[PDB]
Amino acid sequence: QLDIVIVLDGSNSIYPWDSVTAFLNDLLKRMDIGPKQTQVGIVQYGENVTHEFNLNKYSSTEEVLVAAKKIVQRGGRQTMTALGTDTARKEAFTEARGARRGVKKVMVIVTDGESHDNHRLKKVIQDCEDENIQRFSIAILGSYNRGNLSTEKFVEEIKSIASEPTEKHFFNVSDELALVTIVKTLGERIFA
Ligand SMILES: [Mg+2]
Repeated sequence: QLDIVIVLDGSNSIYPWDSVTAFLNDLLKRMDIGPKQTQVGIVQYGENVTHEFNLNKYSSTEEVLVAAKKIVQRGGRQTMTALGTDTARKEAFTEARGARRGVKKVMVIVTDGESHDNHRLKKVIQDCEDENIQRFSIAILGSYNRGNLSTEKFVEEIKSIASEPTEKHFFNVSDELALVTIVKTLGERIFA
């Protein structure tokens, strides 16, 4: 059984959002969701954080897909990935929000920018390590490539968020429309 929390960058740079909800749909529909099966919560972050829904809010896959399709982009000029990730760790993965005792914890972090808080990342990721939270991280290079931005540090930061081995837990996605192409591999790895 798996408790999976998706930590979704909602910043304005990500476009179109339909591509993100398509990714969520395609990923989640492959799961058997339920109190004795897989649970999913989703946290959206930008400049702040929102719990879109709790791990124990929904008891079927069909419910989660309907909820997923309805997540709206909250925007943000900046990217508080350390805040989003840390909020997933200490709020989303609590029994109060449906986390199940003794069940494995998996975080899937999806982002298209370097965080403002880079600084607190080392510590947040260390607490995740301490708490055995397996992390998959997905860097979307679309907005950066579209602004002729250097993606080197960006990719390094997101790689650094993923669990080792990096080549299993980190995904470099060129652009938003390409997000749906990783779903099979992402799913296979999460449920290895
Ligand atoms: Mg962004």
